Formats: sequence, C-alpha cells, structure tokens
Amino acid sequence: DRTPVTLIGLGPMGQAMTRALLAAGHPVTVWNRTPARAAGVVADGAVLAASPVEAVEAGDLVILSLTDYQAMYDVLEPATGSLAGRTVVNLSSDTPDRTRAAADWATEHGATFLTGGVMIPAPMVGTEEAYVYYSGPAEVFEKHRTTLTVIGAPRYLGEDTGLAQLMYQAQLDVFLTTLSSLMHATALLGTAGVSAAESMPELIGMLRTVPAMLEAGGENPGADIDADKHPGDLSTITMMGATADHIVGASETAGIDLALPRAVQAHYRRAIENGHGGDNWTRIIDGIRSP
Amino acid sequence: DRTPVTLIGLGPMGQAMTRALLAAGHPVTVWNRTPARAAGVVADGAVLAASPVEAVEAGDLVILSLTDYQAMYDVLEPATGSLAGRTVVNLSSDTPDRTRAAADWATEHGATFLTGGVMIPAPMVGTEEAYVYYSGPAEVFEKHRTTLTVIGAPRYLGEDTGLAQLMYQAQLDVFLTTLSSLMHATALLGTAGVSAAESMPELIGMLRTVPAMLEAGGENPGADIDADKHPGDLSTITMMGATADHIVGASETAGIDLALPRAVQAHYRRAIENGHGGDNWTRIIDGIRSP
Ligand SMILES: NC(=O)c1ccc[n+]([C@@H]2O[C@H](COP(=O)([O-])OP(=O)(O)OC[C@H]3O[C@@H](n4cnc5c(N)ncnc54)[C@H](OP(=O)(O)O)[C@@H]3O)[C@@H](O)[C@H]2O)c1
Ligand SMILES: NC(=O)c1ccc[n+]([C@@H]2O[C@H](COP(=O)([O-])OP(=O)(O)OC[C@H]3O[C@@H](n4cnc5c(N)ncnc54)[C@H](OP(=O)(O)O)[C@@H]3O)[C@@H](O)[C@H]2O)c1
Ligand SMILES: CN[C@H]1CCc2c(cccc2OC)C1
Ligand SMILES: CN[C@H]1CCc2c(cccc2OC)C1
Repeated sequence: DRTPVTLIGLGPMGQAMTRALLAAGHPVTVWNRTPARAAGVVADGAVLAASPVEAVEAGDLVILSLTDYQAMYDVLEPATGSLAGRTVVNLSSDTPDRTRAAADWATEHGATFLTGGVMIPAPMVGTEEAYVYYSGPAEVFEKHRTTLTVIGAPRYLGEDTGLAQLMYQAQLDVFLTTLSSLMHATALLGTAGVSAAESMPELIGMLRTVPAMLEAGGENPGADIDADKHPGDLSTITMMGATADHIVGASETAGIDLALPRAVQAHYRRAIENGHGGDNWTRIIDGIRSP
Repeated sequence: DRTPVTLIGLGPMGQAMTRALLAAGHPVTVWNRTPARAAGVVADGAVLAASPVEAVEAGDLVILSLTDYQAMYDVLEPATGSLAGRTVVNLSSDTPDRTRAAADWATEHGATFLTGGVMIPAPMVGTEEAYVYYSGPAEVFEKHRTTLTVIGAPRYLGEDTGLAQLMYQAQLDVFLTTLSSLMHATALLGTAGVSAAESMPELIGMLRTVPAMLEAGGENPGADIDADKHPGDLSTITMMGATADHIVGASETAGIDLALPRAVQAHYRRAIENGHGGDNWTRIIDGIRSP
C-alpha cells in the first residue's frame, strides 16, 4: 500500500510516525506550525507543505499528532474547504466529548473521522510492541487499517468516536498517576538521604511484580468488581487504609506533597465510613464512582 | 534451623509466615487477640499460647504481624516484664518515627529490635518471589537472618530502624496509588458501559509495559533525577500536563472522584508555573519536594 499520507504535528510522535510510514513506502506530506522542526523528516523523504491547505490536499488520509484538539482547529481552520472526501485520523489527547464534537465538525466539512490513542512512546512506534486504540465508523477504519498498522497494532473498540479517547484517558489515568507516585516515593526516600538511583530500581522492581501480586491466591479483580465480590480474606480495606494513613503521616513528616496520598487515603476512609472496612481493596471503586 | 519462634498476629500474613516457619522445621508458638483464628495453624503444628506473656517466653525471637504499631503496644503491654534478652521483629506497617520510638521502647524493656517490611501477599510468603526489607542493628539481623530467610529474601538496609519502614511506606505509596488509579480508570470506562472484566486486562496489560516504556530512547530516570537531567526530547511536561487536564475533564464529566486526578494535574501545573513546561516529567519531583 503506497497510499499518500498527510501528517500534521511534528513532535516526537509525529516524527516517529512519519518515519515509519516513509519506511513502509508511503509518500508522506507533512505540515508543522514550526516549519524548521520538519527538517529531520524532510531529509528522510517527507515533503514539507507550505500551507495546511496544501498538506490536506496531498492525501486522502490526514493524521494529526498534536498536543490537544484545540490545535486541530487552529491548524485545520484555514483548510476547512479542502477536507471533503478525506479521512481525518486524530491521534491526539483530549476529553471524550471534545472528540465526539470534533467528529461531527469533520462530518459537516465533508470528511470522515477516526479517533486513535497511541499507547507507546516515540522510540517504540512501528515496532512489535506498538499498539493503538481506534474508535469511529467501522468502514472508515477498514479502509485505512493497513496504513494505520504501520504505526502499531490497531485495537478497534467500536463506533463511538469518544471511546478510543476514553480508553486513552483511562490508560493515562493509570500511567500518569503511577508516575506521580514513583516521583512521590522517590521524594520520600530522598528525605532520609536515599538517592533516586538507589530508590527508583527498588520501586520499579516492585511495580514489575504488581500483575502477579494481584493474581496471587486466585483473586481476579475485574470479574470480582463486576460480580460485586469484594471478600477481605487476604487483605482488607482496614489494613490497607491504615497503611494509607501511615503514608500520609510519613509524607507530612517528610515535608512533601500531601494531595496525592490524601486522595488515596480518602478512598479507604470512604469505604470504611460506608461500612466495608472488612472488604477487599477493590471496594474503593464504589466511593470513586459516587463522590 | 530448629530455633523456636513466636509469632503474634494471625491475619493472612501471620498465618502464612507461621506455616512457612513450621514447614522449615521451626517450632512456632502463636498468640492472637482472637484465639479461634489460630485453629488453622495449630492443626499445622503451631502451639497456641494462652497468654501474651507465655508466647513471649517461649522464644528468643518474637515476630509481630499486626495492622499497626499501636497493636504491638496493646498486645505486649502485659508482657513487658518478659521482653528482656529477646528480639522483637516487627513486620507491621506504621510511620518511620513510630517505629524508631518503638525500637527505643524495646531497648528500655531489655529487648533488641528489628524492623521488617514484607513486600509480597500471603500466598507468596516463603516462595522464591518473596522479599522483606530489614533495618536495625547489624548484629541482631545477623543473629536471626537464617530464621528470617524462611519468610523471604532479606534486604538489609542498615542501622536506622526507621529505614525499612520508610522503604515499605515508599513502596506502598507506589502500590496503593497505582491500585487507586486502576480503580479510577475502571470507574471511568464504566461510565461508558465498559465492564471491569474488559477494562482491567487492558489497564494491567499497559502497566506490565511501564518499566520498558520508561527505558525507551535510553532514559534512565533515577540517575537523571540525581543529576538534575530533565530533558524534554521525547515527552514534555506541557504535553503530559495537558493529558492530566484531559483526565480531570473526563472525570468531571464522568461524575467520579476528582481528588486523585487533580493531585496529578497539580504536579504538572506546578512544574509549568515554575517554568519547566519544556522538561521531562521527572521534573515534577521538584514541586513534590517543595509544596
Ligand atoms: N510523547 C509521547 O511519548 C506520547 C505517547 C503517546 C501519545 N502521545 C500524544 O501524542 C500527541 C503528540 O505528542 P508529542 O509528545 O509528539 O508532542 P507535543 O509536544 O504534544 O506536540 C505535538 C505537536 O503539537 C503542535 N501544537 C501544539 N499546540 C498547537 C497549536 N495550538 N497549533 C498548532 N500546532 C500545535 C506542536 O507544534 P510546534 O512543533 O510548532 O511546537 C507539535 O508539532 C499528544 O496529544 C500526546 O498526548 C504522546
Ligand atoms: N495482606 C497483605 O497482603 C500484606 C502484604 C505486606 C504487608 N502486610 C502488612 O502485614 C501486617 C499484617 O497484615 P494482615 O493483612 O496479615 O492482617 P491485618 O488484617 O492487618 O491483621 C493482623 C493481626 O492484627 C491484629 N490486630 C489488629 N489490631 C490489633 C490490636 N489493637 N490488638 C491486637 N491485635 C490487633 C488482628 O487481631 P484479630 O485477628 O484479633 O483481629 C490480626 O491478628 C500489616 O501491618 C500489613 O500492612 C500485609
Ligand atoms: C489483592 N491485592 C493484594 C496484593 C498484595 C498486597 C495487598 C495489600 C497490601 C500489600 C500487598 O503486597 C505488598 C493486597
Ligand atoms: C518516559 N516518559 C514517556 C513514556 C511514555 C509516555 C509519556 C507520556 C505520554 C504517553 C506515554 O506513553 C504511553 C512519557
């Protein structure tokens, strides 16, 4: 497939995707707010369009890799007259509802729309470890699937344009929160003179074990939460809530951020007040669903 | 060995540790606030002492597996007169400073003290995957190391009794925060009718990749944070902050807990206000150290 592709947005992801697409034999026309930044991919075979209009008109497939969806409007507003008959694939972070409204804005300018959420950093783009979530019209996904597969294995979730965005925001909810916690833990160990080079491999060593730990003793949290099975036999909210109290205390004494640990503390405290101290930690999901 | 051990606290950890110790040939004398709960381990060879005093006097080594350190005072107050010449190994969660003061309380009652933090769930106790952090007097750790190894690989951190407690709280800072985030993400996907049985394997699938993702493009976060190297080449705080904004927005719309994502959002917001939008995400640690 040598389908001509347009890609707008040349951050690390944009550049990595351009390169994978070029290497697969697709002519790629790029445009960036900062044209200088295109020099790299242009040396690798990308064609730099002078204008958004020219970039849009070069391909039936327009990929956006921008910081947010406001950026899509900013870049495409001058080109709205040239959208008809093309597919917009937006690979950018934003709210699910912004995304759904953006899909309708594409349709009304005569374009089809697909949502994508890329699940790996730029060096892993186009490798066997790469994967991307997609939602939107099935026929649109199918028409371009072979081209999109170059960036990463697609995981089509269905027709709601909001859905692959919600999945992305859910995944990044885990990922960013985990990262903030790693920095929080590092900070805490830092106050007793432990360096980050010592602390971070300890913390990562533990995180690597987390899938196994969650499965020990034949727990299966998903089905359990669906079934409303929260049995406390191997760990209770009381016992885990206490630890959450201990982390807040240690953090207070360490002079570091209290908001992250107090949020966690509040999940346990809520479940206890609601009378489920004796349940497994999965029960905190009830309080989370109903503030 | 065949060294006699006392273990107090027969939650799942206490019971799993008793069993591993029995299986290794150690005579184990147990005591629990609720004696009924000892039936299982007694069937497996444990001896149930009638009284705390009697349990303490049965061995040179007293292991405590209790919800917190207040529980240690509660259980051992009547036995303070029988502590002299024995080692207390506390394998309970609490603050580092509570732990340090508890060590001094043991010394005052004529006992030695070791801090432990068990890093695996009860089904993994006494297996190759098990490990435990220890801090306190080197001579005391050495005297009992061969007994303690039955529970899990020891990771001795040094002489400060607070240190293995701080390490435990740091590790549980990551672990609990991660778990809360998984429940948060599950809740969020739940509001579009995605079940936890569908969502949790997606989220865990991602979390499994997190060590690799952090190392992509030759980042090595620990040394970088120690060196103050926060280069924004492959990901910026601006870009990650925006996603954190998007998670908050999606969560507001989803009607779910805002405290957890807003804590994460604030880490990015702070770094940006302080003028490091362009840096890698590791830079959030500065704001976390200095609220
Ligand atoms: N980096 C990662 O590892 C990673 C992984 C998966 C997903 N993502 C997502 O992928 C997208 C791209 O991320 P990235 O890290 O490659 O880059 P980024 O730093 O988000 O920037 C990407 C592009 O956005 C452009 N831009 C931003 N605001 C704009 C506006 N108002 N008008 C015009 N252009 C605008 C930048 O223009 P200039 O070049 O002119 O500044 C740049 O070309 C983001 O939505 C991100 O959340 C990133
Ligand atoms: N569960 C895990 O996966 C895990 C893994 C690592 C670390 N830990 C840590 O290991 C420790 C034990 O946790 P666990 O889950 O096995 O059990 P737990 O639910 O924390 O309770 C353990 C024991 O604490 C006793 N206890 C609590 N308050 C007491 C008090 N005031 N006076 C007397 N006894 C008291 C209970 O007595 P009763 O039996 O009479 O109620 C029970 O025997 C905790 O500090 C926990 O953070 C747990
Ligand atoms: C169902 N999750 C378990 C996994 C192990 C664990 C739990 C609670 C506290 C500490 C733990 O391991 C360090 C519950
Ligand atoms: C090492 N920092 C990168 C890792 C991957 C990543 C970042 C930000 C957003 C999404 C990402 O991958 C899913 C920062």
